[PDB]
Amino acid sequence: SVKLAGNSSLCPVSGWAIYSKDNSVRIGSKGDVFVIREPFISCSPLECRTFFLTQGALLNDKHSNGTIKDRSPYRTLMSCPIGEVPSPYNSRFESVAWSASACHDGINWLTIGISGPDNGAVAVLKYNGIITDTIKSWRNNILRTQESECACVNGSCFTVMTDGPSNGQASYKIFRIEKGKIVKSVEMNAPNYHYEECSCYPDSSEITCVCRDNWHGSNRPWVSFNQNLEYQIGYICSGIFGDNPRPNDKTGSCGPVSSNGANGVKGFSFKYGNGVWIGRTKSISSRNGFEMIWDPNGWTGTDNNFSIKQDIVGINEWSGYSGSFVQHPELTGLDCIRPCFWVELIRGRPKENTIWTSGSSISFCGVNSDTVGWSWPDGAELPFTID
Amino acid sequence: SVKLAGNSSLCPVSGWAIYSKDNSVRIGSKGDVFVIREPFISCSPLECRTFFLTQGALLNDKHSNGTIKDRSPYRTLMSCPIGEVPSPYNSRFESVAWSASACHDGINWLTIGISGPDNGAVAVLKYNGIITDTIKSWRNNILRTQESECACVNGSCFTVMTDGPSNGQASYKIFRIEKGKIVKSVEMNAPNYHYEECSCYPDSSEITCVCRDNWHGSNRPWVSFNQNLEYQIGYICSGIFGDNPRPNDKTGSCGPVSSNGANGVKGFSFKYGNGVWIGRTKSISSRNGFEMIWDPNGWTGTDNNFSIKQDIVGINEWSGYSGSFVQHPELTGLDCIRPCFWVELIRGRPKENTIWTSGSSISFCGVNSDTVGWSWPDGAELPFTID
Amino acid sequence: SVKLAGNSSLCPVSGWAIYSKDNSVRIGSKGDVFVIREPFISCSPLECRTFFLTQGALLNDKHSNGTIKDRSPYRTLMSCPIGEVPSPYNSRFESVAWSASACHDGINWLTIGISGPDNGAVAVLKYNGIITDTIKSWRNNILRTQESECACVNGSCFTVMTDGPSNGQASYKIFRIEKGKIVKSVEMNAPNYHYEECSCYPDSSEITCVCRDNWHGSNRPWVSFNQNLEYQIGYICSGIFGDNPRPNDKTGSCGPVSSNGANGVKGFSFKYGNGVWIGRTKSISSRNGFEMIWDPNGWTGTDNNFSIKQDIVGINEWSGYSGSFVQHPELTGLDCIRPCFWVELIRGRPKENTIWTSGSSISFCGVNSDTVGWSWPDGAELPFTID
Amino acid sequence: SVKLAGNSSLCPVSGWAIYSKDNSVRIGSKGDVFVIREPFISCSPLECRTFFLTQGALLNDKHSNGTIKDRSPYRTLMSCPIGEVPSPYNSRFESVAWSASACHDGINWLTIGISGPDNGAVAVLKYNGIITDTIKSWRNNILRTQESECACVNGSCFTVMTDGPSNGQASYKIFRIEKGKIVKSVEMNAPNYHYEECSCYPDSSEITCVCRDNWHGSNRPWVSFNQNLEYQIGYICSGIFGDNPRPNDKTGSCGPVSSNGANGVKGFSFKYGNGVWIGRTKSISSRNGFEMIWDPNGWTGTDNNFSIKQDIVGINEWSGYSGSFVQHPELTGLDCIRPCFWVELIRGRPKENTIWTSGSSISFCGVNSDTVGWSWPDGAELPFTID
Ligand SMILES: *[C@@H]1O[C@H](CO)[C@@H](O[C@@H]2O[C@H](CO)[C@@H](O[C@@H]3O[C@H](CO)[C@@H](O)[C@H](O[C@H]4O[C@H](CO)[C@@H](O)[C@H](O)[C@@H]4O)[C@@H]3O)[C@H](O)[C@H]2NC(C)=O)[C@H](O)[C@H]1NC(C)=O
Ligand SMILES: *[C@@H]1O[C@H](CO)[C@@H](O[C@@H]2O[C@H](CO)[C@@H](O[C@@H]3O[C@H](CO)[C@@H](O)[C@H](O[C@H]4O[C@H](CO)[C@@H](O)[C@H](O)[C@@H]4O)[C@@H]3O)[C@H](O)[C@H]2NC(C)=O)[C@H](O)[C@H]1NC(C)=O
Ligand SMILES: CCC(CC)O[C@@H]1C=C(C(=O)O)C[C@H](N)[C@H]1NC(C)=O
Ligand SMILES: CCC(CC)O[C@@H]1C=C(C(=O)O)C[C@H](N)[C@H]1NC(C)=O
Ligand SMILES: CCC(CC)O[C@@H]1C=C(C(=O)O)C[C@H](N)[C@H]1NC(C)=O
Ligand SMILES: CCC(CC)O[C@@H]1C=C(C(=O)O)C[C@H](N)[C@H]1NC(C)=O
Ligand SMILES: *[C@@H]1O[C@H](CO)[C@@H](O)[C@H](O)[C@H]1NC(C)=O
Ligand SMILES: *[C@@H]1O[C@H](CO)[C@@H](O)[C@H](O)[C@H]1NC(C)=O
Ligand SMILES: *[C@@H]1O[C@H](CO)[C@@H](O)[C@H](O)[C@H]1NC(C)=O
Ligand SMILES: *[C@@H]1O[C@H](CO)[C@@H](O)[C@H](O)[C@H]1NC(C)=O
Ligand SMILES: *[C@@H]1O[C@H](CO)[C@@H](O)[C@H](O)[C@H]1NC(C)=O
Ligand SMILES: *[C@@H]1O[C@H](CO)[C@@H](O)[C@H](O)[C@H]1NC(C)=O
Ligand SMILES: *[C@@H]1O[C@H](CO)[C@@H](O)[C@H](O)[C@H]1NC(C)=O
Ligand SMILES: *[C@@H]1O[C@H](CO)[C@@H](O)[C@H](O)[C@H]1NC(C)=O
Ligand SMILES: [Ca+2]
Ligand SMILES: [Ca+2]
Ligand SMILES: [Ca+2]
Ligand SMILES: [Ca+2]
Ligand SMILES: [Ca+2]
Ligand SMILES: [Ca+2]
Ligand SMILES: [Ca+2]
Ligand SMILES: [Ca+2]
Ligand SMILES: [Ca+2]
Repeated sequence: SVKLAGNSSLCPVSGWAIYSKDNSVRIGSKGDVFVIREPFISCSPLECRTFFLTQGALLNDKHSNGTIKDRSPYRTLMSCPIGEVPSPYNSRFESVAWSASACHDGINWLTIGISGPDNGAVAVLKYNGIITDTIKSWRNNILRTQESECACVNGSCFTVMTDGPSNGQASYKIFRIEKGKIVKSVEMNAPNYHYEECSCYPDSSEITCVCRDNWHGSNRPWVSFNQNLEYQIGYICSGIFGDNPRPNDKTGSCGPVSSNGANGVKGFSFKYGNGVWIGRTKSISSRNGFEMIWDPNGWTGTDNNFSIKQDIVGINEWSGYSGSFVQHPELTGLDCIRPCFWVELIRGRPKENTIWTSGSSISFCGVNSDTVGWSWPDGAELPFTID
Repeated sequence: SVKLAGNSSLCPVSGWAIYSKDNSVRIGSKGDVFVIREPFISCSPLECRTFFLTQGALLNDKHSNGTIKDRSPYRTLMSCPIGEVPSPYNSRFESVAWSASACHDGINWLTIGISGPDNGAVAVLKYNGIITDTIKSWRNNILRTQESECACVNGSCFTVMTDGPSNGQASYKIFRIEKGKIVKSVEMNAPNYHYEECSCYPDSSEITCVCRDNWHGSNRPWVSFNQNLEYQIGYICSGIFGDNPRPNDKTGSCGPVSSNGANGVKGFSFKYGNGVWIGRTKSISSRNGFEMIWDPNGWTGTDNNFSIKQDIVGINEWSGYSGSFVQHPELTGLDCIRPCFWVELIRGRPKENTIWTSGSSISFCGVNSDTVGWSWPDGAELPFTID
Repeated sequence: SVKLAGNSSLCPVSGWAIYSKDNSVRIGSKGDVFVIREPFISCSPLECRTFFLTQGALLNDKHSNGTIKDRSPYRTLMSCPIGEVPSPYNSRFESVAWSASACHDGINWLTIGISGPDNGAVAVLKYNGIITDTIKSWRNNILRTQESECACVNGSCFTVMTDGPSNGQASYKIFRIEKGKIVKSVEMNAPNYHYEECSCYPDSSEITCVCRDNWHGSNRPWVSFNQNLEYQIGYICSGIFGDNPRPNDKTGSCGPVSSNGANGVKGFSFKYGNGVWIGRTKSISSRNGFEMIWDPNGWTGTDNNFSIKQDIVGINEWSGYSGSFVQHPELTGLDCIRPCFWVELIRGRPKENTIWTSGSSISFCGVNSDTVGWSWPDGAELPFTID
Repeated sequence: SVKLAGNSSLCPVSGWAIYSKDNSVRIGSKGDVFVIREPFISCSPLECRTFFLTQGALLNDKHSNGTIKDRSPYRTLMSCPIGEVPSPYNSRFESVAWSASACHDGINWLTIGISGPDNGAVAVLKYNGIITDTIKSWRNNILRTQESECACVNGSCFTVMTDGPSNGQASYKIFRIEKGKIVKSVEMNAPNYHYEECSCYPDSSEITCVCRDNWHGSNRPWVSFNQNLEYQIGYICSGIFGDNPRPNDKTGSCGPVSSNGANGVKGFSFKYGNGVWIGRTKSISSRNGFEMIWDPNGWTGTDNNFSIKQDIVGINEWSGYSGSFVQHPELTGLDCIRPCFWVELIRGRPKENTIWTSGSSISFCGVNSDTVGWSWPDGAELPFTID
């Protein structure tokens, strides 16, 4: 076993090839499948796994009642091989958690699981399944983290956590973790910024995170930093707004776009020079549809012009959270870090007449060969027998 | 790990010994078993696996509704150990696909999964579960492939794909793939020929494929080629017609036999000099029964005489697709490549009054010791509780 | 990996310690558990597994209907770790079979599975899951075998098969198998003897089998042989009759005991000099209860006196088949071959008012430390919801 | 593989971080989950496992009827990865048992499973799944053991067993076990003491056990011993009484506290010099709630003052058994033995109107970083559909 270098650049990509689809909700109609949300993908040098937050209950069972609720003592972080349904019969237990992150440094898995009360939550860090550290809420207001993979470079892994209001100024910290131990942290000096649920990836020995402004921005905030946690911050400038909800496309801003800025959804983007690959819902008002857009000057430019659009989920179909994940050369044999992404397909409450809320997933990887747009939706027929 | 040589000849065989039976549909009446079709077997130097195209749903669940449908965003290629039922709890995810192929080169698994719209489908190639290449539809008319194992020789794997009409002249291409990367391809110059769903096997460093003419041939077309993709084409001459539907046996043709030539079923045959082992349905008009026939001059001779017939499935029982698979000396310890075959036993629509369509499987391997004919049918009692 | 020596003697034992219990029928009431019969245990140098003949159906499902039937194309030999329920989710597929045997030579598993028509059945032999040989019925009357583990000595494995009437003189053959290949066989010259379902074990480089006389013997026939298949035959002389049905205990015979001699049940015994450990039902008329009896001169003596009796299953509880299995020094680290045994607990038809027949299992190993008698019955409550 | 040294001291700890939660009962409402009680955790140098005593039945099935019953022939010791639900599809079979213990010596698993009649029960010892020894009841009155992990030091493992009345003076023995073989035992000379269900852990090459006085003590008895079984005995002196039921906290005793002394619950404590970490229910009269208390002089001091209290389960929630388990440096890479604990959350009879009784589990590990109290209850809604 050797630790991931993380020193190569992102692979340039022209399109996205479908990588996985689990059909979790369809199968859970009869099969024993966990009620889950906040799924994400992360890979080791050997395999890729789907991580997810269970509700400690199964689909089509009475205990799925009220699962629109975000935090409870019953939620646990678990994982299974990519593309398989999250079942009690194929899932590895990771941590007790209602907010989480995970990543592999080349040697072992790091998992971060936050549980406990809203006014004093504690993140439990595990390395190879052994508790190695903890960090407790510093603002006493729902300590929370990525809900996607952390990023590793030369034996160090990095994540971002938030503590404070979800509708106003909060506090944001970056962490450097080695063998499950926090070796350094810094609080971001980001007045008037809002960071939630960051999607972080490694690129040329540094980390880039694209996050969610739940306070007053319909474009996405970003933070980038080196291994010493020296950071820069900003917002994606493109007039192709990335959050949901959001305004119709027009002239963007390199600061938070106030129009339709409140609320949001976890998302991601990949930076290539001044350009950006943007993943976003198709609807401006609800979590419906999904598309990938290549905007060659969208990181720093404010116009609403773009070069490529690829359909992922039809506008009449439910989507939800999305996040980045990468495949290192140690896994692929390539000379660059390959960008991939996943999409959570949320079914149930609040928009559908069920007693439960749960999601399935799809994932794609970036390639330079031919690709095609389509719609790969959840496909479940609601309501269920339980309702 | 070492590459399969694929340079020895096919083992001569006098009969077929039963190798596996999964009873998938019988078990799916209660258990959690995928709705599937287009199953096939492929082996590594260590194990044999059953691959299959799920419908992203389980038997006896409402989501099995309308699974007579061939192509959808929900279909996925998965695999499980041979003889086991295809379940969410024992199946490995391979690819998102409504048409597929797979094979092992001695080092890693190659999988090919085609998804996307009918007018621009994309084949995604994976090597050891990592995307290594893609190929997009070139005729914009349902890019499709074998639905059985590809064939590997000295580190190169080979497959055939079709694009264009299924009821007239189409386009057929042969591919050479190394470590999941397409290194060469050629379009077959085959006017008045039709190739669908090829069953390909290695033999003395070259590849032989026996396929399905869905246009105007009740005998089977074949294509053989060396590692450089230098090919030959023809039709099996035997008056023992191999396709379904077909006419009663009589004088055959070395070209397409037009009588009952439209439509068909995936099948296979093994060539031994001028002779051929033919696997076929027992019924000339429907997918019922199965039998193996040895015809000592059937590859090139047009008479309807044969030497050996072995019963596999009774004529009053449902059958379906069939395909070849081989076991290499690297797996068996033999000095030749052993021929085996599988049969898909289709239940449900359109011939049965259910809301669903699904199949189970049986498989056999060629031996020179004593064997016996019998009937090993699906055995499920329809309809089910869901209907 | 090294082949088992099989050259040491049986470990002397004073009693039997419970080793496993699967509770299959109890669990199958809700869980997905195969309908099975004819289970048996066999061990490798690393683990012990339960082999069994499925009916290609699950408990409490309609396809369990009529499973009193012995032979069908749907029956398959499968295996799982000892003590676990036989489920589609934890069972390895072995062979298509309605009669079977299996054993490990120290290097790989040998399995023997008989399927096909009653008038021409074929035994398929597999070594490490690869077909290595076949043997076809020679009397055209239900070729059949042990339904328990074969016996291995220095790289050779041995079994017994029967072909012919089950109610009169039949034909019995011994086989020597190396790496799945039959290298020698001999037909036993046994006029007026009847051998069915032999329980065979290795002891001092030779094989001893205790079997079932279904024709006209209420005591058990035996056959012993060396690696060259030079054999001796006889019947257990003890007045403690071992079969079921049988007469009340009295003066025995070294030939077949005609009284209540027709019919029978698979059983076993362990020979120690002139002494014998006898496992048998508690009832003389039905498959109820089970007990182990140490009879210090019972192999050759005809009296009905014994020294030790240990209860295994209460007389008011269902039992069924029983068989021997051994643990070699290569597995245990002992300087002798340890004797163990299993008992099949049959539930359902014909004695119970259900539509199905299925069994669970218990097993015990011989020790020289303290033990105790008790009753470890199936424990299921019949009928089931399916009936 | 190398033997665990067990020669380092316990890691000092300031609080407890949550390690696992299985949600077994919630999931068993639909999924196939064993009815269990008496769960416990034990680790090897590679992984941690949950052991448990099944009732040979699944939740929400009719065979769960009457599972308040403690001892039957159907109960089995099985294990699964920590945090996973105990299911037939993910559980390893260990032994037939209605009382049990297990631990890993660094090389292999030792399991101890007691079954048989109340008047002559037999403990079966297995090393790497092979029977290595047995010990039979010496008082003919329910031979019984820890219901938690045994303790290993330098290749020797240690446990405590009890035989005799559970409501008066009984007999208590300490055992030293090497490779599954009992090499030494001693009967504790403990007049007026009562020992049940000991929680034992290694510390500086010696063993410390904290147990349950079911006769006449509301504080917990303890026994400590070296590898030669030279022992000391006493009771925890703290006025913070550890058993359930118990009186309100007040002046304690270094002998058995008679007030509310009859009956009790399995529990644990960790000794640090004169101090003690006490785990106990929150209710003084029933198995409700759970908390960890640090009492700096509680081992030898009788006052009712303490320094730290951490909530684990709310007082309005069901708890049950609790036990210690440790993680050795060979597993963690630390320079000390890390203390952890588990809690059984019992649902059903006798306090709830169901036909069944079963439990789920949570576990925590000691750390010196920040922690938080909360409530992590079972969370199931009773009754179930079966009742
Ligand atoms: C998922 O959760 C939902 C929400 O809880 C749940 O729907 C609810 O079911 C309960 C129980 O049937 C309903 O509660 C009843 O409401 C009526 C008025 O509509 C009251 O009169 C009832 O109270 C009477 O009866 C009680 C019990 O005998 C007495 O204790 C009480 O004093 C009264 O006599 C009772 O409260 C509730 O109305 C619904 N809510 C909604 C929005 O439908 C649903 O059943 C859950 N689904 C599953 C599968 O668990
Ligand atoms: C397990 O198998 C058993 C045995 O087959 C099965 O019990 C049987 O169920 C069938 C179907 O209900 C019964 O068959 C009927 O018998 C009656 C006389 O009792 C006949 O009148 C019926 O025939 C009429 O209806 C048919 C269908 O419409 C017509 O085709 C026919 O011409 C007549 O009009 C019919 O044959 C049978 O009586 C029972 N047998 C016993 C012994 O109970 C059971 O249902 C199976 N269980 C499961 C779970 O599958
Ligand atoms: C508490 C702030 C946070 C970010 C805005 O809220 C989230 C919004 C979510 C959503 O918009 O779907 C669901 C989340 N599981 C949640 N996180 C937690 C810890 O509750
Ligand atoms: C589209 C042409 C093709 C070959 C004739 O049709 C097939 C016939 C099939 C059939 O005759 O059963 C079902 C197939 N799954 C299918 N392949 C795809 C891709 O839909
Ligand atoms: C056919 C002869 C044979 C031995 C008497 O009958 C058996 C009796 C059995 C029994 O007495 O329970 C059930 C068996 N599964 C069976 N074997 C086969 C192959 O059918
Ligand atoms: C027989 C004495 C013993 C300890 C007091 O009783 C126990 C109390 C238990 C309890 O208080 O919950 C349940 C146990 N499973 C049990 N142990 C056995 C073996 O039946
Ligand atoms: C990337 O990391 C590897 C491994 O340490 C190193 O050998 C290599 O020089 C680095 N590549 C570049 C371009 O710096
Ligand atoms: C087949 O390939 C093997 C491995 O390269 C080689 O050793 C052998 O000579 C070849 N056999 C023939 C007949 O060419
Ligand atoms: C099957 O599909 C048809 C067409 O939509 C629908 O009417 C019917 O309700 C479906 N059946 C089930 C059981 O869902
Ligand atoms: C097999 O492939 C290797 C690598 O390309 C090549 O060197 C060798 O000649 C090939 N063997 C044969 C028999 O063609
Ligand atoms: C048993 O077999 C072993 C392994 O071959 C051999 O070394 C040994 O001598 C044999 N033991 C006896 C008692 O013959
Ligand atoms: C503990 O045991 C290890 C392994 O034998 C040994 O190296 C070490 O010296 C011991 N530690 C102490 C403090 O005795
Ligand atoms: C539970 O056991 C009692 C006593 O035998 C019995 O009356 C009742 O029917 C059982 N309940 C179920 C659901 O089996
Ligand atoms: C550990 O056990 C070994 C083998 O018995 C022994 O030689 C050694 O002295 C022991 N170590 C300690 C620290 O006692
Ligand atoms: Ca926003
Ligand atoms: Ca732009
Ligand atoms: Ca089920
Ligand atoms: Ca045709
Ligand atoms: Ca011919
Ligand atoms: Ca008889
Ligand atoms: Ca005698
Ligand atoms: Ca007490
Ligand atoms: Ca104190």
